[PDB]
Amino acid sequence: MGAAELRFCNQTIKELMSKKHYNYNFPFLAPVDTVALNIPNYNEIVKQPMDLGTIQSKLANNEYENADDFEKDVRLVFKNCYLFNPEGTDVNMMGHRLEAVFDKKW
Ligand SMILES: Cc1ccc(Nc2c(-c3ccc(O)cc3)nc3c(C)cccn23)cc1
Repeated sequence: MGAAELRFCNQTIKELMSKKHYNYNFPFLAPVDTVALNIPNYNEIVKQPMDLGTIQSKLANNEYENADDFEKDVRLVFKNCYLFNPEGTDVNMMGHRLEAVFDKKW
C-alpha cells in the first residue's frame, strides 16, 4: 500500500479503537470470546469473524494491499455485529454508532 494510504488506514483504525469511543467500541476491540459470553452459536452463525484488533494487526503485518481491502474487513466487523446482535439490542446499537464514526473518517 502507498505510504500516505497506509498512514491514513493506521489513523483510522486507531481512531476506531481509541478510548474516546469506548462506550461503543469495547465489544469489537478483540475477537469475540464465545466461551466467556456463552455463545457457542457465534461460530455456527458467523463464518468469517473479524475484530478491530485483528485489523490493526493485519495492517501492521502488511496484509492489506490497498485501502479497499482494509475497508472490507472493517465493514465485516459491523456486518457480523448486525447478524448476531438483533436490532434494538445494546451491542447492535454500539455497532451502528461505531460504523458512523468510520463513515465520517473514511
Ligand atoms: C447471549 C449473547 C448475546 C449477545 C452478545 N453480544 C455481545 C458481543 C458481540 C460482539 C460482536 C459480535 O459480532 C457478536 C457478539 N460482545 C459482547 C460483550 C463484550 C459483552 C456482552 C455482550 N456481547 C453476547 C452474548
